Amino acid sequence: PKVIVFISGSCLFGAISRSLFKKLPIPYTVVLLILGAILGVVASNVPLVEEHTRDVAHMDPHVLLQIFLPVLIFESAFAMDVHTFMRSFSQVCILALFGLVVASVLTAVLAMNLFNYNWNFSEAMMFGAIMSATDPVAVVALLKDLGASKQLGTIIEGESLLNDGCAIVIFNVFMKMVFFPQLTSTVGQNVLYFLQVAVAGPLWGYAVAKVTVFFLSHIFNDALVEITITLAATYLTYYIGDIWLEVSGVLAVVVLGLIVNAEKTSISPEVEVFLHRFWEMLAYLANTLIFMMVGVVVTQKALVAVDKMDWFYLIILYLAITIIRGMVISLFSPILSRIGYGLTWRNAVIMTWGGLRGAVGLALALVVENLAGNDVIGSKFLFHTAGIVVLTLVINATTIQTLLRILGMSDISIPKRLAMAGAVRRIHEGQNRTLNMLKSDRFLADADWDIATAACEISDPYSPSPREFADMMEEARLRMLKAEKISYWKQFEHGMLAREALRLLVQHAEVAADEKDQFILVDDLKKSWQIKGIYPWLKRKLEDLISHHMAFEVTINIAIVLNIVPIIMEFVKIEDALRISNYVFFVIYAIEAIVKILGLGRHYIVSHWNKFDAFILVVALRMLRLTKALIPKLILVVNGKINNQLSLGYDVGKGYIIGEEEVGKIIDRMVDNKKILRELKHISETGRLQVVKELGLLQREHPGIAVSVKTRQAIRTILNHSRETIHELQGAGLLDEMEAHKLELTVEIKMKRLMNAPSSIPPPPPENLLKNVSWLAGDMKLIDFIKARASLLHFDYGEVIVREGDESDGLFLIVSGLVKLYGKVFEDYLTVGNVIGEMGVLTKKPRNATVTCETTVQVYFITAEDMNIAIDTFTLYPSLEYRLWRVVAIRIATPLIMEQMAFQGWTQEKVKLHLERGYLVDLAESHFQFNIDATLEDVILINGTAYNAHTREEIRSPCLISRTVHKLTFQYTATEEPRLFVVRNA
Amino acid sequence: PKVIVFISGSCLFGAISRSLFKKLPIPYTVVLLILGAILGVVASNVPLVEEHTRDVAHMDPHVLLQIFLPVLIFESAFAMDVHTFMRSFSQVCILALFGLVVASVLTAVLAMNLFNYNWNFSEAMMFGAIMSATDPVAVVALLKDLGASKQLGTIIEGESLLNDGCAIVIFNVFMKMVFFPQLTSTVGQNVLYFLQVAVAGPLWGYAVAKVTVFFLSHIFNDALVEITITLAATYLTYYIGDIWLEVSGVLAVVVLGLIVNAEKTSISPEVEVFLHRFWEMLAYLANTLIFMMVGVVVTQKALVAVDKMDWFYLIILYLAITIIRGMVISLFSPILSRIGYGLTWRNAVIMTWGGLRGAVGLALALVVENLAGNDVIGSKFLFHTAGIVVLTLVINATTIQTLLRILGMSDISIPKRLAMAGAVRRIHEGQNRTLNMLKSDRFLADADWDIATAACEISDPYSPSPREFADMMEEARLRMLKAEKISYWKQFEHGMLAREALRLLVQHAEVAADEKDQFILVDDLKKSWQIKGIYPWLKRKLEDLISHMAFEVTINIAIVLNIVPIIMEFVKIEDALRISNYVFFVIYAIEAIVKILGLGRHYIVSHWNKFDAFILVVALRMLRLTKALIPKLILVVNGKINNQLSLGYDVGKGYIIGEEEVGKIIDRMVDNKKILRELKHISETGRLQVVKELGLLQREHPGIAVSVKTRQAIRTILNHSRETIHELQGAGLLDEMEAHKLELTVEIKMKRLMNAPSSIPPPPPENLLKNVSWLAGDMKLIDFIKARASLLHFDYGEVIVREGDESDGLFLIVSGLVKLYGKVFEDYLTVGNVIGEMGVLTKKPRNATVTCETTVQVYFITAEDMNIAIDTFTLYPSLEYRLWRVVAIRIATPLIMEQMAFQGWTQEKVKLHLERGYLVDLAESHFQFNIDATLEDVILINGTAYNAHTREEIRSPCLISRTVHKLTFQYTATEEPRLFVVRNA
Repeated sequence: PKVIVFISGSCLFGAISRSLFKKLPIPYTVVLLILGAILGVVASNVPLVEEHTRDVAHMDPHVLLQIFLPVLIFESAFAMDVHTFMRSFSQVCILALFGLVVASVLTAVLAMNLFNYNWNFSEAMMFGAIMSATDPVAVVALLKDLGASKQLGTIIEGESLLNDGCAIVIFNVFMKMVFFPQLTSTVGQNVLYFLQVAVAGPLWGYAVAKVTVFFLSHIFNDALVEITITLAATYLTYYIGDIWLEVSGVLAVVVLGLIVNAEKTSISPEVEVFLHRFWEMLAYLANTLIFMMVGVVVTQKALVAVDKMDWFYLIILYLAITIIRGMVISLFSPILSRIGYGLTWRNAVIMTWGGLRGAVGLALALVVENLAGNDVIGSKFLFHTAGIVVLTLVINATTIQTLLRILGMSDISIPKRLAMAGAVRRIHEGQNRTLNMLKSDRFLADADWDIATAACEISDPYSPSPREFADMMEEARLRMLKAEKISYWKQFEHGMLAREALRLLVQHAEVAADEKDQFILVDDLKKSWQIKGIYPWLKRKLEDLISHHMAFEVTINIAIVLNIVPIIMEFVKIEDALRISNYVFFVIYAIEAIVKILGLGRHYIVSHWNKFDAFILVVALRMLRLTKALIPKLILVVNGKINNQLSLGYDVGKGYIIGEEEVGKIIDRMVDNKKILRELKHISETGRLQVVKELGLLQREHPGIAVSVKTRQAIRTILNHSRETIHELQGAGLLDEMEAHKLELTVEIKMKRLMNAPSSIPPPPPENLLKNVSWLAGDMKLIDFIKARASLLHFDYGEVIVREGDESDGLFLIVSGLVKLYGKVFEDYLTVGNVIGEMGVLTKKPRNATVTCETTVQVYFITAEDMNIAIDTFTLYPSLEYRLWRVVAIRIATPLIMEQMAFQGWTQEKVKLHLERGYLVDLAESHFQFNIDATLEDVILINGTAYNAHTREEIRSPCLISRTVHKLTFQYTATEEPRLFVVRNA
Repeated sequence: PKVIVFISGSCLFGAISRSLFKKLPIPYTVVLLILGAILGVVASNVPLVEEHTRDVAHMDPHVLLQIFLPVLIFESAFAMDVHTFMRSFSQVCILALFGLVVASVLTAVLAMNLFNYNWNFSEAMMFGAIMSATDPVAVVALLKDLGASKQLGTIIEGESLLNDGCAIVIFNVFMKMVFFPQLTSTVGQNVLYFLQVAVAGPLWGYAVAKVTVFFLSHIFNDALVEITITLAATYLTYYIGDIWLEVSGVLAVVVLGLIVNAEKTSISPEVEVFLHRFWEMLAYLANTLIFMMVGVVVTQKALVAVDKMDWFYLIILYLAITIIRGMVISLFSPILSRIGYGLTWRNAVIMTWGGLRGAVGLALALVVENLAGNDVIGSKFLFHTAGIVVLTLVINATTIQTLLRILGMSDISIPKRLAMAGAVRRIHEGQNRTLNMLKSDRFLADADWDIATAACEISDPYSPSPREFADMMEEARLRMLKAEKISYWKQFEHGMLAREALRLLVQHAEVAADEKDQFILVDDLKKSWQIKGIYPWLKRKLEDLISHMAFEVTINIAIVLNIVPIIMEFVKIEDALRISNYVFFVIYAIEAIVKILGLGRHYIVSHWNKFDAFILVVALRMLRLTKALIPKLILVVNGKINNQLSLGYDVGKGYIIGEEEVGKIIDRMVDNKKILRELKHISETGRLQVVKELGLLQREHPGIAVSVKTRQAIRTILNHSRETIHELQGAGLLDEMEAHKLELTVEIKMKRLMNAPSSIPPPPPENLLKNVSWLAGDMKLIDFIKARASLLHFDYGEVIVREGDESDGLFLIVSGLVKLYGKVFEDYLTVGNVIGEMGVLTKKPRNATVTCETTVQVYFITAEDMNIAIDTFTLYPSLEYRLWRVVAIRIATPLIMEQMAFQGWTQEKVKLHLERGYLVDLAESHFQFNIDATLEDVILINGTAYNAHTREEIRSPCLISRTVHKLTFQYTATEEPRLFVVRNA
C-alpha cells in the first residue's frame, strides 16, 4: 500500500488553497472538493493514478470512526470560551437538544413519505441524523470577521457542539440497530445502556480531569512534564472510552477538554498556547484529508447512479431543513424571553441562516456508504450529503454576508469613528515630528526620503425651553458615562481590577448609556455581589456542626486503606489465596482492636465516634471510617467555592467606588449649570454611600474570607510594583539582562505560589491590629508605652460615642464594627482599622464631627494627656509628631492636588505615589525663610498664615501655593505652628 | 502485542524522576536505569510482567535504527546556537574529526590485544565506534547551570554533534561489513560510496532547505501553513535520505536543521518556539524509552554471562578512554594556538572531563546485540557500554562540579556583586515605600500584614608619587569602561543598535578593560568593518562586465518545453518515439520563429544572438538559461555584501555615539588637568579616525549605503509609531482590539520591510536639494531656489572657502568628503550637510576653513538672493523661523546635554525634549518675558539680556537658570535677540 504521495499532495493543496483564497468570502473547502473531483476523474481515466489513490480513497470505516471524529470534536471543545458558554448553559442546551430531536424526527418522516426509495424507519433516522450536525468553526470565524458580537458567537458554537455530540450518539445507536441486526433490544438493558451513556461517561472524564489538574498544580519550573502528562491523560480517557461504550468516549473527551480549558491557574500560559496550536494543527490535517477523500469518492462512484429526480429531491430537502431550522427558533423564542434568557429579532434572523454543515456529516456519510456494501443506499446517502454541504457552504455564506451588510450589525458607532480619527491624527503628527527630527542628524542625511515616507504611512481602516435643558441633561449624562468607562479601563491598565469585574462594570455602563435618561444603578451591583446568600452557606452551616499524638490517626487512616484489600478478596492456587485472606482479616481485626485500646488509653471518655468504633470492633464496612478525612476536604472545597464569589463582589464594589470618586472629581470644570451639578453630585454621593455601607456589612458578616481576599490583593500589588521597578532598572542599563531575567523568574514563582494560597485566614487579635498602625511603625518603646495604657471599650448598636462642640478627649481606633460619621453635608462610614480624631488631638481643636454606631462596636480609647506627654518626651528625628503630621498632611492634601490639576491622565494611584515621594520640611533650620526652586514641583500650606517680602500677601489655609510666589516668610504664632508639604523631583 | 502499559509507565516514571531529582547534581537517567533493572528482575520472576514487557523489551533493530536515532540527532542539531557555532567552525571540526579517528583506532587496537575474546578487526572497530559518542544536552546543561562561557558551551556542543554524526556513519559501514558479508568492497564502488555519503547528502539537504525557506518567505498572516510545510519538508528529506543511502539521511536532516535554525527572518517567532518545543518533547520521549528498554535488557540477560575479569576490564577501558581523550587535546592545543584559534589551560582541563556518553551508544549497543543473535558478543558489547555509561554519568559529573568549584570559573566578579547589592537595596526600598503607602488607604486596612510582608521578600541570590597617579589612572579607566558599556546598553535598549554589533562592542570593551592600561582601540573595529575588501567584490566586478519583453519570458518558457524532448532523448514505444520526434521538430520551429522575430525587432545580430544563430543552425538548451541565471547571481552577491556593510555601519555609529556620550559625562568626575587633556586627546583622535574611515567606506560604493540608511530610518519611524500606539492604548483612550489591529498592521509593515530590495540607486542632485530640512516642500521656495542654485566641482587638494572673510553664501555638499578645520575644531562633512547657515543668518565673518579630501561637487547660492528671498516672504512659517529654529536646536543640544548630564539622559532623549518645544519672538511680548512653571528650559541664543529687580547682563549663548524671573531686552540694531523655550506636555 502506497499512501505517502496522497497525503503530501493533500497538505500541499491545503496550503495553496489557504494562501490563495483569502480575500474571497467563500471558504477554501469548495476548492478542495473540486480538486478532489478532478483527481477522481483523472484516476478513473489513468490506471496508475488509480493505483496510487485506491489505498487511501477506500479505507476501513473503523479508522475513520475511531480517529477522525474524536480529534475533530476535541478540537471543537478546546476552541471554546468556556465562561461565556456557561453563562447561558440552560438556554443553549435546551435549544440544541429540542431542535436536534424535532429536526431529526421531521427529516426522517419527510424522507419516509417523500422520494421513491421505499426506505424503512431506521434508515430515515440515520439519514436525518447525519445531516443535523453543524460546523462550529466556520460560523464563529465569519461572525467574528463581521459584526463583533461575542454572545452570538458563543451561543452558536455551544449549540453546534451540543448538536454534533448528540447527532453522533443517535447515529451510532441507529446504525448498530440497522446494520448488525443480531443484537437484542429488550427494554431493561436498553435503558441501562442509555443511562450509562448519559451519566457514567462525563463523570469519568470529570474525575480524570480533576486528578490531572491536582497533579499539575504541584509542578513548578517545568514546562515539559505537564505537556506529556496532559497528552497521556487525554489518550487514557479516550482508550477507556473506546474499550467501554464507544458512543461515550466522545462525551468523555469533550468533558475533559471543557474542564481543562476552564482551568487557567495551575497551567502556565506557554503550555496552554502550545496545546492550542497542537490540537488546531491536528484538526486542520484531518479536515483537509476528509474533504479530499470524500471528493474523490463522490466523483468516482456516487455520480453514476443518479437521475433527474435525484437532482430534483435535494433542493426540496434543503428548503425543508432551512424551514424547520427557522421554525424551531421562532417557536422557542417567546419561552426564552419569558423565562429570562430571550433573544432579539436580529439575532434570531442571523441564527436562522448561521447553520453550516461541516465535515462530521461527510464522515458519517462515508461510514454508512462503506458499511452499505455494493448497494444503492450508500451512493444515495453520500450524494445527498455532499450536495447539501456544497449548497449551504456557499449559499448561506453569501446570504449571511448580505444580511449582515443589510442590517445594523455591520455598523460602526459614531464614538468609535471619532476615536479612530483622533488616533490616526495623533499617529500622523507623531510620525511627522519624528521624521522632521531624524532629517537633521549628520549620520542619516543620505537616505532616500520618498521611499521612507511612502513605505511607513498609517491609514484609518474605517471609512427655560424644555428642549434646551433636556439637551444639557443628555450631554452631561453621556459625558459622565464616557468618563466612568475610561476610568474603569485606567484601573485595569495598572493591574488593580480583575478582568471579569471590569467586563461586568463596562457592560453595566454600556447598558445604562443605551437607555435614555438612565444613570448607572447600584441595585444591579447589589444583585451581583449578593450571591453569597445561597444554599452553599447552608451546606457550610450543617457541615461545621457535623464536624496522645497525631500520627496514630494518620496510621489508622492508612490502616483503613489496607483493610480495603481484604474487602476485594471477599468480593472474589485458589486455596492458598483463601488461606491468605483469612489471616489478613484476622490481622486487620487485631489492628483495629489495638487501635481502640490505644484510644481508650489516651482518653477514657466515650463519644459518638468512640461508640461507633466500639460497635465496629463488636461487629468483627470500612467506608464509614473514611469520613474523618472526608469532612475537612469538603470544608476546604466549600471555602474556595464561596471565596471566589466574595472576591469578585469585593473587586466590583471597589472598582465602582473609586471610578465614581474620580468621575465626580472630573465634572467640576466641565459645565457651569447649578441645578445639573447639584443633581449629579446628589446622585453620585447617594450611590457612593449605599455601596460603601453594603460592602461594610458584607465584610462584617464573615471576616475570614474578606481577610484572605485583602491579603491576596496587597501581596499582588506589592509584587507587581516590584516587577515594574525591576523592569525600569533593566531598561536603564544598570544591570545585565540575565540577572533581571532571573529576578523576574523569582517574582513569577512567588506569584504562582501565591495563587495557591490557603483560604479563610483567621482574623487577627486586637493587639495585632494595634501593632500595625501606620505611625506606630514597629517602635518598641512606643509600642510598649501605648499598649501600657490603651483602654478598650464596647458600645452597643444605636448609641453615640462622641459629639462635636467638645474638646479633643483623645484619638479612637475602631477594632470591631461599622461607625457612621455625620457632621458639617459630611457623611461617611468608617470600619475596623481606621483611626478617629488625629487632627483633633494634633491641632488641639474642638471636634467637628458626630459619631454614631450602626452595629455592636469595640473601640480603642487613648487619653490625650498621655499622648501629649509621650509626644513632648520623645524628640528623635523620626518622632511620632513628624509621622502623625505627615500622615494627616498627605490625607488632607491628596484631594486638593487632585482637584486643582485633574487633567486627562492623572489618577488616584499616581497622585498618591507623587505625594508619597516627597517629604515634609520644617522652618526651624530655614529661619522662617523659604525660596521656591525648580527641583520641587508642588508646595502646600497645611495650616497657618504665610507672608512674603516683595508682595506681602496673606495666604489662607489649607492651600496649595502656585509658582507665582518666590519667597515665603512666617511670623511667630503661639496659637499655631505653620507647616508646609513640598514634593521634589527624582 | 501489548505495549500500552510499558509506554504509560515510562512517561510516568520520567515525569516523577524529573520532578523529584532536581536538587541533586547527578542526572535522573541513573534512576531510570535502576528502575529498569528492578522491572527486569521482577519480570524475570513473575511471568505476567514478562508477558507485558516482552513486546517492547525485544523489538526489531530496524525501528530503533530508523526512528530513535534521527530524531535525537535532529533535536541535537535544532538545540544549537548556529552563529557562535560557525564562529569557530574550523577549530571544532578538525578537533572533532581527528580526535574521533584517533580515539576509535586506539580503542580498537586496545581491544584487539587486550582481553581474551580473540576478536577480529571489524569487531574492534565497531566496539571503538559505539563508545566514541557523546551527550550534547547534558554538557550544555551543566555548563549553563554554572557560569561558564558561551564559547566553551558552543564548541563542546558542536564537537559532540560532529562526533555523533561521524560515529553513526563509521559504525554503519563496519556493521554492514561484519554482519552481512555477502557484499563486495572493490575500491572503485567503495570510494564512490564514500564520495556520495560525503558530498551528495548535505547538498540535497541544503537545496531542500533553501527551497522551503524561499517558499515560506512569501506567507503573510498565516501561522498554521508554515508549520505543516516545515514538518512535511523534514519528513520528505528524511525519506529521500532513507531510501537513498540509509546512513546519509542523518547528515541531510542535521544540515537542514542547521540551515532552518540559522534563518530567523522569514519565520515568525511563534512558529520557531512551537517547533523547538515539539522537537524537544519528542527527544525527551525517545530518551526515556531507550533508557528504560536498555535497563531491562541489560538486567535480564547481559548480567548472567560475566565474570570477575569482565568486571576488571571495564575500569582499564575507562582509564584508557579518558587518557586518550585528554592526550588528543593536549597534543592539538599548540597547533590551535599557533594558527590563531587557541584555547587556555582552564578550558582544556574542563573539556577533558566534559565527555558524557549519552543514549546513542546505548542504541548502537542494542542494535549490535539484537543482530548478534544468541551469541556472546552482544552480551559483552551491551555490558561494557552500559558499564561505561553508568560510570561516567556520575563520576564525570561529580568531578566537573568539584573542578568548577576549585577553579576560577565558579567565581563572581566584584562589580557584579556590587550591582546585585545595589539592585537588592533599591528593590527593598521600593517595596518598603509601597507597603507604607498601601497601609494608609481605608479599603485595605484589614489584611494580615505579617503574612503579606513575609511572603513577598526579595533576597540576593549571590552570597607626584606614581603609585597614587597609577591608582587614579586605573580608577578612571574602569570608570570610562563602565560608562562605555552602560552607554552601549542604553543604545541597544531603545532599539537603535543591532544585537551582533552590541555583542562585538561589549566584547571589545571587556577585552580592553581586562588588559592593563589599554584603552579601546579602533584598529580592531577597522578590521571588523574592512571585510568588504574580499574576493566577492571580484566576483561582482567580473559578473557585471559579463552581463515586447514578453518575448524573452516566452523564450525562457520555450527552453523548458524543449527540455521535455531532451528527457525522452535520455529515454507503445513506437508511439512514444513518434511523438518525441514530432515535438523535437515543433520545437525547432518555434525557436526559429522567435529568432526571426528578434531579427525583425533588431536588425543587427546581438552578441548572444551570434551564438544563438549557431544553436539554431545545429538543429543543448542549458546555455540559453544563463540569461536568467545572471541577475539572480547579481542579487545574491548584492545581499551577501549588504549584510556585512550594514554590520560595519552599525558598529561604527554605535561606537561614535557612545564615545561622544562618554566624553560628555566625564567632565564633572575628576579634576586633574593632565589626565583630562590626555583623555580628551585620545577620545577626539579615535572619533576623527572612525568618522573618516566610515565616510570613505560609504563613498566607495553608494547604493548599499543608501539602502542601509533607508532601512534604518524606516525601522526607527515604525518603532516610534508603535511606541506611541502603546502609550495611547495604556491611557484608555481607545479599546484594546483596535490597538491590537494597529499593532498587527505595524508588524506586517515591519515584516514587509525586512524583505526590501537591496542596493537602491543613488538619488539625483535635485532630489537631494528637494529634501533640505528647512525647504520642507514649499513650492514657491523650491522653484525660486532651484532657479538660481549654482553647481560647482572642485578637485582633491583645494580650498573652497576660508575664514576671515564675509559670508558669501551657504553651501551644500552633494558629493564628496570635506574637512572642516579651524579654531582645536576639526571635523568631516559629507553629502547632504549644509555649510554656513549661521554665517548668512548673523551676517558674521567666517569662523572656519574648508579643505577637500576627495573630488567634491557642491551647491552654491549667493547671499544677496537669500536676503531678498527672506525679506520678501513674511508668512508665519517663514524660512527665517525654520532656519533660526534649526540653528538654535543644533547649537543648544550640547549645552543642555553638558549642563544636566545626570545618570539617565541620552542623545535621543535630549533631541526629542528640545524638539517638542518651539521658539518664541519678542514682538508680541513687548520685550517682556515672565517665566511660568509650564516651561522647563530657556536658552538665549544671541544678544544681551536685561532684568528689572536684578539688572544683570547675560552673555550668549547661555541657558538661563531658575534665578531671575523677569527678562527684558533693549533695542539693538546690530543684533536681534532670540530665545528658545521648551514647554511641558
